[PDB]
Order: sequence, then structure tokens, then C-alpha cells
Amino acid sequence: TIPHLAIDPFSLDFFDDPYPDQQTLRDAGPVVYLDKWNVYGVARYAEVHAVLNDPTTFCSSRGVGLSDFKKEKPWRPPSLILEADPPAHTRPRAVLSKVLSPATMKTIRDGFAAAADAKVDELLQRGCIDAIADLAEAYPLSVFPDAMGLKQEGREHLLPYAGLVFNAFGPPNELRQTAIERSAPHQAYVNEQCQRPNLAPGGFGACIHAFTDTGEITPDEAPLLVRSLLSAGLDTTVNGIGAAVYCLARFPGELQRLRSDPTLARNAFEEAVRFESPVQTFFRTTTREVELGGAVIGEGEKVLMFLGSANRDPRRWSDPDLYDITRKTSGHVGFGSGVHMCVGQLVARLEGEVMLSALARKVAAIDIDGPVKRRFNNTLRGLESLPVKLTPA
Ligand code: HEM
Ligand SMILES: CC(C)c1ccc(C(=O)O)cc1
Ligand SMILES: [Cl-]
Repeated sequence: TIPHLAIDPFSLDFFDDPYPDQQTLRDAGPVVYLDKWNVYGVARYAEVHAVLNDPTTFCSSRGVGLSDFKKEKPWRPPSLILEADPPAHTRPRAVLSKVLSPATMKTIRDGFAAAADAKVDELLQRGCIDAIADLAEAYPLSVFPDAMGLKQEGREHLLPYAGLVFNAFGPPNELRQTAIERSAPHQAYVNEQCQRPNLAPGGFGACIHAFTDTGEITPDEAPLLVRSLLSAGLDTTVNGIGAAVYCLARFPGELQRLRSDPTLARNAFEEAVRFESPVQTFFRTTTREVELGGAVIGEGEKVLMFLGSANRDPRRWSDPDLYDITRKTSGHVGFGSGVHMCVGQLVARLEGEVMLSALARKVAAIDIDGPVKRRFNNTLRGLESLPVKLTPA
């Protein structure tokens, strides 16, 4: 009853152009079986959303990568939030929610905005730039490590560690095994910075440690929660901002609408997250035999959710393949959905908003003027290089 497909969603062919294969996956049925990796797949919005919103049946504690923690050793100690189920999930989630709250956003907004304005001003002096290295990477590197309260030394390890984390959610292909074999220095750096004495007062890291006396988390849990922000908090935003700039470069009409109303910046970033979905795929593991879209899935089975596909499903979205900065984006799953829905989403949106605001007010045109190069990662979608010419407004 379940169709079997030979599509490898972790192949370079797929990463290069995933959209046709995603339609094939959606149109094959609500649930498919991927023979390449012996996992179930769901690529339609309705089933992805259903799976995300049933954490009892579709759990995270057995890993959200291909590997089943009940069968294999996790490459690093499990995340206390991403790779936990309720009730263990609930208090660490509450702490990170309070750390990355509205009040915190109010304390960092002016600084994030100033840095975004300054970066765009710098880039306009250069005119011809790489929108990845010089903007999508450079801007979050100029604000997030500082907001964490990291020392200056060693920050070159942050993006490699993130690449490793997102590759490690994948199957044991070359991308994954190469990342892990090179991992030791990046892990050593990240783990050390997670300790209380290495995190500057007033930062996100110190704030997590400060919550260790409320009864929500203990002191021994705090380093792993800092590790969650150092895993998830930088490379995601790099690919989100890169997505938005790439979208504005490819859809000049939308850049012109954004210029005419810079208060569209937050939605323009949100629509970039829907349209490119920086985080493409994640797994769950079934805790029982379950019926999903008329198909029966056995206990202890890995289920691959195609978030990018769900965000392009014409069953849910009108003109899904258009970038539309006045689209009603609510309901997209680019930040997940349900109890694990991105706890850093206010930081992500703040970065994206103030950068797109700066572009809207300072830039008249973004023209690609060189070869675009894609970055291949088992979980992350984005570019390696995006040469553009920026015309000042
Ligand atoms: C555009 C940028 C981002 C995207 C697309 C993104 C995407 C996601 C998604 C899809 C999930 C759900 C995972 C799941 O259901 O298993 C998630 C969770 C999470 N994200 Fe984000 N994220 C972004 C930025 C950030 C930032 C900036 C931070 C931290 C400062 C962050 C920290 C986390 C953490 C800690 C979780 C786990 C939450 C939980 O399990 O309850 N993310 N993110
Ligand atoms: C979903 C993605 C952004 C993510 C990656 C790692 C962690 C963690 O290490 O807890 C959390 C979320
Ligand atoms: Cl680690």
C-alpha cells in the first residue's frame, strides 16, 4: 500500500535541485518508503504537520537524525532539548524560552540593528561582494557570538561545528563521515566555551547558567543547553539571511516592493524561510504502530519529514514557487511546529528583519554578477557563494 521509491534525499543530485523529486515524493502518496535508507517519508504539508504535532507517537528522544539512539551510539551526548521528549523536554525548553524571550530581544535589538546598518554601509562601499561570506556569514558572526558572550579567540570553530551538527543528522554518507572524522577540534572548542567561567556576563550563555537555581535545570545541565545555542543559533541564520538575499536578487519586483515599504522586512524574511527552508529535513521515530494518511507504520521506524516540501506543497499554498513578501506565511513549518518549534525564532527573525530593513533603506538593486555556488549539507540548504553587485539607493 505504501509506494517504494529509490530517491536519495541526501544525494548531491537531490541537493542540487530538490524540487522535482519533492513533487514526485508528494504525488506518490501521503507516506512513502525510501528504500535507499529504509525509512518512511512524508513530504506533503498535512502529514509533516501531523507528525510534528504528535510527539508521543513520533518521538525525538531516539534522535532526529537517521541514527536510532536505541540502536547506535550518538556521536555526541544527546541534546537535552532537541533530542528529548516531554516531560524531560519541558523544563529545559522553558529556560531557553525565557533566555530568548521578548525582554531579551528588547535588550539586543538596537545593537543588532546598528550592526546590520553598518554592514550594509560597508558593503555598499565595496559595491561588488559575496553575499554569503561578506553578508550572510559576516553579519551573524558580528552579532551572535558577542550576544552569547563568547571570547574572541576560537570563533573560527563555530561554523564548522554547526556544519558538522547538521551533516550528522544525515545518513552515514560521505558528507557525514567526513564531517565527523574532522570534528575533534571543533567539539573541543565548543564544549569548553559552554562552561560558566568562559561566558561573559550579560550574554545568552551566562543567562542559561543563571537559571540553574530555579529548579528548572541543574548546573550540570547548563553546559549542554549552551551547546544547543552554539549548535543551532548561527548557521541557521546564515542560511536564512542568505536565502532572503538570494530571493531578493532573483525577484527584483519584490525588492522594489520592500524598498517602498521597509516595514515589510520581517515578513520578507519569514517568506524567505518558507521559500528556501534552510532546515530541509528532520526525522522522528515511531513509539508504536501508527496509521498515518491511511498507511500503517510499525513501531521503532524512522520517519523523514520534508519541511521544504511541506512549505512548497500546492495542497496548502497558492503559487508555492513564488517568493511573495506580502504572503500570509502563518502555518509554514520552516521553524517546525508543536512542542519543539524553534525556541530561537525571535533571535532569527530579529536578525533577518534588521538586515532586510537595512537593505530596504540603503540598496536600490541587487544583481548577481558571478557564478552561484551551492553548499552541500545533509540537513541545511543554502549557498557557498553568491556574487552580487549592490547599487546604492
Ligand atoms: C532561520 C533560522 C532558523 C531556522 C530555519 C530554524 C529551524 C528550526 C526547526 C525546524 C526546529 C525544529 C526541530 C524539530 O522539530 O526537531 C528548531 C528548533 C530549535 N532551534 Fe531553531 N532555527 C533557526 C534559528 C535558530 C536560532 C537563531 C536559535 C538559537 C539562538 C535556534 C535554536 C533552536 C533550538 C535550541 C531548537 C530546539 C527546540 C526544541 O527542541 O524544543 N534556532 N529550529
Ligand atoms: C533544529 C536545529 C536548528 C537544531 C540543531 C541542534 C540543536 C541542539 O543541539 O539542541 C537544536 C536545534
Ligand atoms: Cl559536541
